[PDB]
Amino acid sequence: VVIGEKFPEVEVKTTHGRIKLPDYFTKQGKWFILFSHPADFTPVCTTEFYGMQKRVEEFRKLGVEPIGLSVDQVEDHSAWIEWIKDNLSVEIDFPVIADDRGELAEKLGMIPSGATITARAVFVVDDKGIIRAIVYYPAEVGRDWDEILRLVKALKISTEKGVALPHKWPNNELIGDKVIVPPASTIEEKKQREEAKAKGEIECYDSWFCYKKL
Amino acid sequence: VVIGEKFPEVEVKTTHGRIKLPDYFTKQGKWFILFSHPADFTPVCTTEFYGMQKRVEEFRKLGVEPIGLSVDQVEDHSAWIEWIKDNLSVEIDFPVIADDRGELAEKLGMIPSGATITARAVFVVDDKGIIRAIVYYPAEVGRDWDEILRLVKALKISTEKGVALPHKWPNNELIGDKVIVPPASTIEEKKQREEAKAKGEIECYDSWFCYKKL
Repeated sequence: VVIGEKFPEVEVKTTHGRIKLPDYFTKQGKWFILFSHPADFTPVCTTEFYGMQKRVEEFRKLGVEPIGLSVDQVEDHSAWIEWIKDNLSVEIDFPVIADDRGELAEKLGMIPSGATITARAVFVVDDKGIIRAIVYYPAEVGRDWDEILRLVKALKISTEKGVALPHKWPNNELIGDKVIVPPASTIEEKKQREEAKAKGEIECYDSWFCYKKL
Repeated sequence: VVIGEKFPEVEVKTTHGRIKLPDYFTKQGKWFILFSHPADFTPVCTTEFYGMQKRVEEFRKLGVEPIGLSVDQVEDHSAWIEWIKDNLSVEIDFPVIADDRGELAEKLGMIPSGATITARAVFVVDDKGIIRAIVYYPAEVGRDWDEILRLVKALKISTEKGVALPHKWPNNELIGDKVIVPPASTIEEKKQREEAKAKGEIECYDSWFCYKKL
């Protein structure tokens, strides 16, 4: 699987019943973020599930659905959610795939060399079912969902507006939360630029490098 | 490609001259971060190079060497670097690979469906030539070098201390900067585990989730 690729058509067994991916999110006009985890009742992975559920509505409000996955079965899932209910007083309400046999995992590269379980994979998939971003972390280092957030927010704005987000946006070192506008060219297009450069939105460090407040 | 795998033996054309990978760094005791980017003379990408160069020393103190990659030419790189020096006052002193034609790029899945240039790919590879992490972010959304920094830190502290790192470490909501221990397979195991609580270090939620200060 490769960025810009269609997420394959695939039925999954999950904690919320059975669904067709991407269909089930795409038919709804919703993005999803598919994330894998090596093993239920693993400590790092439990802190991830904690932190995902506390950001759940921040993804949903952007119109992005988190959906989880691992090679364990739904009854291990249901127990682990119960455990996280009894123990951390947090209620898992995102769906969790039980991927019998790392069938989907192998379809989506989630299995490290020589293993049969998955690492920490993340796929940001949009309402066209197109793979927009792909993260593979190893079992020993847990993720920082706030980056995924940052990522998904930047993905939404750039899709919605036709803009690119600079490095570390919204806290970029050169231009902060300002976003970057596409290249002038044509001729009329260049008129619109330098007109707008009279204070004026768009600043530029150069012709190929202009940005504005959103 | 896939985490845990060895990094291909390949010779690359760079701004520091032709080099062989992983070799040029393994034999130094060093890790490297390889990262592709789409296009010299591009705005997002200029923010990232700026941002990498401003943290080049955070990466170097940890024994991790950055190295860039694009489908552009050496002479192409050398003019952009100079544009960075004259316009943003920062001198790029990490090597940047000229991957004429995308040979390597395509080896490592850096190219999106139907594209001929790289997206924003990151690879971390260690003193033992192994890919420990991989990211593919999209053209239109810049990376964030403090996440890759957090992750390399975590990767190093994981290899050295045997531990695992929770969600957003060293800022974990639940348990702050502390790390997670395993089940290390023995019987010296269980005594030392509980007889280390024995308030405090180590502390647990359940038998399977214990953790400790470093």
